[PDB]
Amino acid sequence: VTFLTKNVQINGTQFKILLQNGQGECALIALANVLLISPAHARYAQEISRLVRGKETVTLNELVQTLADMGVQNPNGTDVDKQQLLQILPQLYSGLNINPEFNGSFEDGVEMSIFRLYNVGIVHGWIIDGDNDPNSYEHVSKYSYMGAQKVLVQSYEIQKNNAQFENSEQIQSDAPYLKSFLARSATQLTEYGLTHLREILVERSYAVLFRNDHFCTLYKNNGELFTLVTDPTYRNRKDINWQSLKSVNGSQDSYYTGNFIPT
Amino acid sequence: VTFLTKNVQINGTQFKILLQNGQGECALIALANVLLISPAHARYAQEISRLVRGKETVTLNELVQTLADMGVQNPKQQLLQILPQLYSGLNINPEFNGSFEDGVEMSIFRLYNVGIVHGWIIDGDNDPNSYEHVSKYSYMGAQKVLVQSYEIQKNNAQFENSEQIQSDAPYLKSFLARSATQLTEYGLTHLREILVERSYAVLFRNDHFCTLYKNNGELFTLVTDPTYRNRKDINWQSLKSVNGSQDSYYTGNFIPTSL
Repeated sequence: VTFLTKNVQINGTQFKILLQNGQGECALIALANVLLISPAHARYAQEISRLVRGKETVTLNELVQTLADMGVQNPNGTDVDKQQLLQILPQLYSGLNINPEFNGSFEDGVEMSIFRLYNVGIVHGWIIDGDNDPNSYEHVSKYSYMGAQKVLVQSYEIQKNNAQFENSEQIQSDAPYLKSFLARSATQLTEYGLTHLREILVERSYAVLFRNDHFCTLYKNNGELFTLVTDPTYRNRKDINWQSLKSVNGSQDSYYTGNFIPT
Repeated sequence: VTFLTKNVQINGTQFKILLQNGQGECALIALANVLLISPAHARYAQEISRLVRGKETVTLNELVQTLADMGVQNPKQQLLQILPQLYSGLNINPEFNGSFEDGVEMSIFRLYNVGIVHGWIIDGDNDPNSYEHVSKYSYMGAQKVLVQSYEIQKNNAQFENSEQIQSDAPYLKSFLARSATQLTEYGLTHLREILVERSYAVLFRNDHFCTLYKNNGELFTLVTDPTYRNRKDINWQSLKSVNGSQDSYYTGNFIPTSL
């Protein structure tokens, strides 16, 4: 229930974006913000633009969903989907189904299809590099985040409470490599993954990024990555619009204005 | 499985410690290093010191285990079966109130009289609603709930705790998103308040372990990265900031390396 808007300026142009409340940005908000700000989507996003225009903050989840649902019935990929989006779109606020694979894809799921419906890219950099330990790579690259968490809980249960698991050999084989990978990828972005994001995002294009159990709007400017600042802490700071994404550990990074000048 | 050793100097005393290999620091290495360097343990630590003394790197997991097992017969050779569980740390389960769930691995810590701590702690006065949902969970219990929530959404699955699962999950997700590096502002304060001056403990953070020490009221972690094997002047990293932006390396007698 309920999102503040924020007046922002990006490369000269005025916009209103949606802010997350305190608990972490959802995929639904990141998708909405891409649609709100991405020039390539301007035509398709008239209704969501108008929704937020009249609203010195405050748009509700239900309004945002009705809106997006209307938009999606008119998608232009010619998907025959009825207003059935009303059942689905709320799941993007939750995000609990959205499941990154350690090879850089996401598990195919309804949310991925929603991102396709709106022609909004969705990416992540939580990716094991096969040029590091190849023994790790073979064990881990085939897993998703949920798949991994499942194995790890299972492994703990085997020890703690005993196994009733059919694939216990596989659980016990893979759990150590999964645990080690988690330990080397604490912020759910690897060096290799960062170089992947930088490659795969086209110049002057927007996508939704999964990182740290939440989402954000990512943008590539002059070959450098930036994430949109949706933290309501900065609602009154128009000059705080972007955070650069130049390093995994954030040591080379800082806030930037709408025109990609350091704040 | 080949842990390198490193010659270090802590507060003027020479030691050899064990370094990480390709795979993040395990609780077994962190435990071993407390046994190697901590004055309180030095009478108990003869066999482990002896093991590492002339090995210029290459201490294997099996020799370390065998040794620790010999040591543990001292304030039962099921230790051999259990100690290797410390290498991957799969059953070491921090609770979001700062404890760990009790279990065989925690009993190993008590056997060796080595403290184990973490700072992945939710601050109840900051957010009482969230606290009421999250504080009661362990990491593994949270992972279970999140995996259950996924299966509820993807597969319309049925669980016994469903109202509870679905009630707590969004708070657990939120907490995880706001504590990316498994240390909170409040937990950092907690570590600093609880660790006694000149005491060592093993710290859980980011699915791995390290040796934590307190010098003059300030926290430091032992640098076990093999990239700094040839750097006797890089021994400790300060732990003053959750995001690391205030931290730096220190010599073994707590002088900034940069200086």
